[PDB]
Amino acid sequence: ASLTEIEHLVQSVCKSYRETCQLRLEDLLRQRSNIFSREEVTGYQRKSMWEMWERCAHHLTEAIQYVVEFAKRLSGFMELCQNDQIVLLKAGAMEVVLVRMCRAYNADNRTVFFEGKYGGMELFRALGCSELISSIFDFSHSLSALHFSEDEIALYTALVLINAHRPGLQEKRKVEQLQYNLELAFHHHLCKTHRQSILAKLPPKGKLRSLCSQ
Amino acid sequence: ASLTEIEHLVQSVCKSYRETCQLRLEDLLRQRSNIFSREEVTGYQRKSMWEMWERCAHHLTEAIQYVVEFAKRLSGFMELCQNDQIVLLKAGAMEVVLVRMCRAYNADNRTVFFEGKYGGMELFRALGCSELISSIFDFSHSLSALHFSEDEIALYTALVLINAHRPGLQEKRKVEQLQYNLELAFHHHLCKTHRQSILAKLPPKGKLRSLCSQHVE
Ligand SMILES: COc1nc2ccc([C@@](O)(c3cncn3C)C3CCN(C(C)=O)CC3)cc2c(Cl)c1Cc1ccc(-n2cccn2)cc1
Ligand SMILES: COc1nc2ccc([C@@](O)(c3cncn3C)C3CCN(C(C)=O)CC3)cc2c(Cl)c1Cc1ccc(-n2cccn2)cc1
Repeated sequence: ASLTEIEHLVQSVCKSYRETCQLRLEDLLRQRSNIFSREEVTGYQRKSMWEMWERCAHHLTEAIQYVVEFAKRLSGFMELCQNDQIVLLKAGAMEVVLVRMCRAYNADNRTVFFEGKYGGMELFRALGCSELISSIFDFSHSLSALHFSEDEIALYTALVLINAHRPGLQEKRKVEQLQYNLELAFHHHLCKTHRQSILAKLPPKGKLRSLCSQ
Repeated sequence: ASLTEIEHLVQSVCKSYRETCQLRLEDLLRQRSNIFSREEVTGYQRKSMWEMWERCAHHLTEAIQYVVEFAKRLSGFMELCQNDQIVLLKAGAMEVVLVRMCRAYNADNRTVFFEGKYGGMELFRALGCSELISSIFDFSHSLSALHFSEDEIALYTALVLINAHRPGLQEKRKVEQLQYNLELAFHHHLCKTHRQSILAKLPPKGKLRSLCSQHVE
């Protein structure tokens, strides 16, 4: 793996994400001044369980199909066999969406962007699982403290996705060195931007699997 | 700091540790087979409180001296001001020693290499510190479960020593610069040897410090 090749891999991943980031960051950052009123939050807390679970399920399905088109533009992901691709997505697509959701999180007032405005974890009271919504906020709070750049999110979520330890793979070691060159490109780019201080502040991926299982 | 330069950094840390590891790992596995007899274990249990904390203090001062030379061979450490070097050493050296003792530990029979042979925690009965000795054995048993390589230990102890969160540093940004590079060197090496799974199974931090507040006299 030549130096100029891993530097092209950084770019390749960084534009695959910018093309499939669903929402542009500058639109998320200028909308946090806009906040749900107390009357509007009431309207969400009054919604039934079914209606509230089904809205969020439609936003997850929408976000997951942006993650799929993010993997299908990764150089190397297309080359893997069709079974390994579905295995890597059916296990890593949900974890990528959670990492992507930190761009919509505003640590000032502890709110996330949802269906037009920014709102705290009061909106999702109708779901009946405050502890799951709470840990999603506390995880998003951790990623927001680092101020992750779009390129850092692009390379990180790629490593979340391309992991050669998922059960069910067949051409394992072909996913291994593909995972390695993404580790190479991620470690590479962090040096150029002097951002290697975030690696120790990165959550363990035991947490992400734990949240998705719930 | 390029990636090839932290490639240099990984090799330099694994070289300093090799030159300053006090006991060779292969000799510890060879000495692993020979174990204290009960007649010998009793001989230690009859020693004084003073006679037994005089030997360990000699071994702890001897082992700490190897940690100093380890740091003095890490380049980057030697170009810090001496006030920060001392501060890092008084807070770090004893905790490096606790991590290095995991190599002298045998999980098959909960024994450890001490003064010639292997012995259980009953060997240190004369100290009267049954929970400190038990906390150490509990700590080494968790580290031996990860099968630390001689290079994973080298990089982990380098991070244990180089911490910008120490009180008393004033050129603090100088330290975290060297600390951030050792973090990437640690991750970049765990990738090369397919060993990132040990990042999660590492002790929490504040766990070695809770193993060194246990130290009045
Ligand atoms: C804390 O709960 C939530 N937080 C969210 C934060 C941001 C966003 C987005 O802003 C966004 C930004 N980038 C990507 N996403 C998904 C949404 C973009 C689309 N959108 C438009 C355009 O209005 C709605 C808003 C959606 C959230 C949702 Cl649906 C939720 C709700 C939620 C419920 C359950 C889970 N779960 C169960 C198991 C594992 N996990 C996860 C989550
Ligand atoms: C369970 O207690 C101990 N375990 C030990 C395990 C191994 C070794 C070595 O094998 C070794 C290997 N690598 C490095 N070390 C230190 C010793 C090499 C030297 N040696 C030769 C050549 O015979 C004696 C053996 C020494 C131990 C000692 Cl002294 C002890 C005793 C001890 C008591 C208290 C503390 N404490 C107070 C505050 C924090 N902690 C620490 C310790």
